[PDB]
Order: sequence, then C-alpha cells, then structure tokens
Amino acid sequence: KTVRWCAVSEHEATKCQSFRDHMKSVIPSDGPSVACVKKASYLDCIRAIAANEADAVTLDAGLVYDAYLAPNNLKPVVAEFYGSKEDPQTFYYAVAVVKKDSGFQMNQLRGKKSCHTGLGRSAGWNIPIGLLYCDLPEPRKPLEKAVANFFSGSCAPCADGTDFPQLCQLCPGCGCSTLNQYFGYSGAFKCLKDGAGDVAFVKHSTIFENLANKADRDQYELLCLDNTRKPVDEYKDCHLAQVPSHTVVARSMGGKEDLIWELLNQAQEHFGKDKSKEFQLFSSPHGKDLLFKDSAHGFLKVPPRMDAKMYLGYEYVTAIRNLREGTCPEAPT
Repeated sequence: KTVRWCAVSEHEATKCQSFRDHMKSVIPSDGPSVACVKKASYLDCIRAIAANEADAVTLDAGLVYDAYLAPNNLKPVVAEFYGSKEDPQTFYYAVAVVKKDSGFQMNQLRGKKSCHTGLGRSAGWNIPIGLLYCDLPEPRKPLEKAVANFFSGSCAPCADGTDFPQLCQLCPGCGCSTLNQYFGYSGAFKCLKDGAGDVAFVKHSTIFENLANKADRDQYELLCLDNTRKPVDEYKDCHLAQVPSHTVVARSMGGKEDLIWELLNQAQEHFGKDKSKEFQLFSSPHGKDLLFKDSAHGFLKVPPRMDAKMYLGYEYVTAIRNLREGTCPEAPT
C-alpha cells in the first residue's frame, strides 16, 4: 500500500517526489511507497489527513496537539530521534533553572525577575506562562500585560517593550536576535548566571551546554512542579513539562501507522544518516528542514495506541490550553 506524504510548500513538495522516486530505484515493488501531496499549511495538511487525502505530516509538538483535536483527530505515530543511536532522545525537558538557596518555589515566582528565551518559544514562554497562567493577575488579556504584571521585570526577547517595557527591564530593547546577549536558550541562561534575573526558563541540557563543571552546575537548582527544588541533575524528576521534538502523525482510525513506520525505517536504512550520497532523507539541496529536520538521526516507532494528550503530557496540554482557551476555572469554596 502507498503512503501519501503531505508537504506544506514547493521545496518540501520536490523533496517528497525526490523521496518517492528514490525508494523506487532501491526498493522492491511489494514494498511500501510514497505519494506526494501539497497543501497550503501545517493545518491544511492536518485536515487533508483527517479527510483521507494524505497520510502523514511531521509536526512540532504544538501542532501535534491541534492535529489531535476534533474534528481532525490525528494520533502521533512515528517519532524523529536525535543525539546518538544508543541513547537517542526524541523529547527534551522544559525546565526552570534558579539559584541554589535563592528561596522560593514554583508557587512563588510572583515578584521575581524572569529570564526567557523568546516570546512565543515553547520552553521559554509557552510552557512556563501557560502553567502559571491562573496566577497572572487578571486582566489576563493581553498576556504580555499580565506577565509584565507578575514578575518585577523580565527579559522577553520579541516582547512589546513599548506597551510593556517592563518585559525588557532585564534586557532593554527586547532584541529578538542574538545581538541581544540575553536572547535565546543560552542568553536566557546567562541572564541567570549574571544574576540579571531570578529564574531562567530553558530546556534541560542548557545548563550542561553552558557550564562545563559539576562544581558550578552544583551551584544551581531546578524548580520542581511540586513546590520543591531538586538539583540540576534531576530534571527528569523535576521539569515543567515533557516535549517531543518532531512527530509524524497519521489518522487515529485508518491511520496506516503499520505502513508508515515501515516506509520510514526502510528509508532510514537506505536513505538515512549517511547511508549514501545520492539523496538524503535529512537534507536537501532544495532548502533546510524540508519534511524531516536535518538534525534528525532516524526514526522511533511510538507507543502503540497512545494519543497526543498522553504523548505530550499533562503539563504541556495544561499550558497550551490555558494559553489558548485562557480560562482559569472557578474553585471549591
């Protein structure tokens, strides 16, 4: 049976046809094959898949969630792995690095100074805010408003530092570029190192990539979700949420997960990470990151029948929800 791969552009459309043709030249007729389909956008793809016109798209976590909602109802089926092949990571933890003994837990950020990677970025803004959401002072609209009104200043690269200058206190000008030394994953970490902030919202490996010695990383801690703080080495049992990088999705009912996975692993075997020079599953002279990320090392089948909510995780889903639906429920008394 064939697999109809959805592409969200012409550079992606070409790589797909080139990805199709390729399998042909090397795989036997009895084998799984690729059909190419072009839609205007991630979502269209998510819909053309729902409506049985395409079979798979690869999405970032955020779109994994939408792709699942009704009436698109798409499940995550094949994960894209990075790192090695022995200890291959497919997710990345989103954490909240602070300073050893800086006294305060997750339920105490109000008033403190925050260091983010980018307004809009998942681990730096999307997750930490979503979770905290119902603590940002109403009016919670706009969001740039309420967050400027919760931390006694921050650095939110790409924030409306004009209408909310507060947010650029720790990095004036709100430079949405590396020119801003506090910009991004490592900048946001430094914003903490210099003590320019109180909390630095980053991904787990960040501290490891920014301090080469235990003795110094020993000087930092992580804000566990349970009003506790564990050492930097324990992000797995102390992280704000769990996030899978890229994910091929298929329909829940109908799916083709059997065949997709097949066509993928066969393709990584032939066309994978340096298995030839005559085409490249993770690279294209047509542009960077078309179809599958160029950083990817291959693929991992995901847990049989597991839906986006369990795949993404309680925290992420809670965050995205709050950010989207923006409604803190009423309570007990």
